Amino acid sequence: CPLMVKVLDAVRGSPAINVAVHVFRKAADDTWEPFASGKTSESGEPHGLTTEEEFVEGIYKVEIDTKSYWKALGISPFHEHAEVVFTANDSGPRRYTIAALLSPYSYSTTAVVTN
Amino acid sequence: CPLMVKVLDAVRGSPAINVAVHVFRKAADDTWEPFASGKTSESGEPHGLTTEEEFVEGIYKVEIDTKSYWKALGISPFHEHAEVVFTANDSGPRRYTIAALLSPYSYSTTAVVTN
Amino acid sequence: CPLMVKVLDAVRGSPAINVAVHVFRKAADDTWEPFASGKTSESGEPHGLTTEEEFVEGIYKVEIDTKSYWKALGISPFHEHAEVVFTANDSGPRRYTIAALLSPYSYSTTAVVTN
Amino acid sequence: CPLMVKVLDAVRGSPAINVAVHVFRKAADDTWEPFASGKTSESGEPHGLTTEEEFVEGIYKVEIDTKSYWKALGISPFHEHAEVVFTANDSGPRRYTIAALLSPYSYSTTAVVTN
Ligand SMILES: O=C(O)c1ccc2nc(-c3cc(Cl)cc(Cl)c3)oc2c1
Ligand SMILES: O=C(O)c1ccc2nc(-c3cc(Cl)cc(Cl)c3)oc2c1
Repeated sequence: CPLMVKVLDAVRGSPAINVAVHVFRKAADDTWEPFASGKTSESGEPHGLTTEEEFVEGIYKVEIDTKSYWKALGISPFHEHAEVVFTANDSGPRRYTIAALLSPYSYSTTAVVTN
Repeated sequence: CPLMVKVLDAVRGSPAINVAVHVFRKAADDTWEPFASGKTSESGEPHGLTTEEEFVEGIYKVEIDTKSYWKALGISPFHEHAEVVFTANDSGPRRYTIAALLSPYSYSTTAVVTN
Repeated sequence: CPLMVKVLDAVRGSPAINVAVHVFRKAADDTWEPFASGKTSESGEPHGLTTEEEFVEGIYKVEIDTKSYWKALGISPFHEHAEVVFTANDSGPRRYTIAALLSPYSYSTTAVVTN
Repeated sequence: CPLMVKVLDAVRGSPAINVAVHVFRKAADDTWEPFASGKTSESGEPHGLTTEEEFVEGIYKVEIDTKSYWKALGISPFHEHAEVVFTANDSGPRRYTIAALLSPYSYSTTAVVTN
């Protein structure tokens, strides 16, 4: 998978399961077009978001529906969602993992980009 | 100030200075309307974003221009910006401090809500 | 204050109040000597840890008692404490702000060094 | 592996490779006894730290030699190392992953505890 998303829960100390993940790509007219989506599994990942042929250079947005996740756990959250906006750049072979660590009033995100 | 933003640089160990901060508020037609903007000072904060009378209930987005910040420092970062989307003043007026900690391939955000 | 500590709670969206902070300084015999201690106030900071004259060059450890904090809130957390070990004043006197953001199964720490 | 350590680099956007990881267990006399150690691989993990028979309940310390890692990259770091101190508790089957995300002036750590 050229693009992987991993969601972790800082309160329970576990992968964040059943979280909706939406991916968008910026079109030529500067609007967000739905690209891929899924629900995280027991591993905190929504497996199989895209393919190497589809995941071309461009500007992408990964939206994680954190509010629904915290509401399901009964914890009052601050954010409506967590969004990660980045440019995908070909510079030799690349694999992107967008990882997010969630708390009710905070989130962290990092990118792990490997050859 | 009912809405404060503090931006920190995890590489240099300093406030992130001269960073552009843009705030939007969601309109009834579900579009994002410009609400306020500023530039961080030597303390990593843009002083005087809004007022008590203007900062009404709503869904707000704070966009911190991290890409321009890292580029000005000679680093090609991963993210286009650090975003923070939240509902404000839904249980009465509060003071919100949005803090962001920046690295070239990661960022964290947290909210401190007082009153 | 040459050494400031700010503790934030990522679950409640507030400063972490009544948290014990212990500071040690490494002695010539490679053992940790007690240096200062305090309790965070309503702003999440223990006011007046040390002075310019006492805060000499050395290797310091700031231990934040996160386990007692979470237990007092009814949470059984993962960590015993949040630690921060650093060399201070090696390139002349500086002001250090050690910030920690806490969750039951995670914590982050950052330093802001000024002067 | 009942105990796994994963180290990520927030500056390069990759696993932190060739990082020394030291694990200690608190003995009955309240001193830190070396338990296991290794160097992170290309995946950011020092594979095979312990076994299920050896990894009993107790207080453990995971020390990550961050300073040597940043010095090898030529970046001035703040911390002498990153330390994670926690209690291992049997409450049905458990597998512990200690993850750390590194920056020169900041580190984050989380625990992912699975059945
Ligand atoms: O020194 C102050 O006044 C001050 C204020 C707000 C602050 N927010 C942080 C913070 C944010 C994140 Cl997302 C992660 C971590 Cl470790 C720290 O540090 C602050 C310090
Ligand atoms: O054990 C694994 O496979 C695995 C993978 C990706 C991971 N990303 C993290 C992580 C992310 C953020 Cl944004 C902050 C922190 Cl403290 C940690 O931990 C991971 C563990």
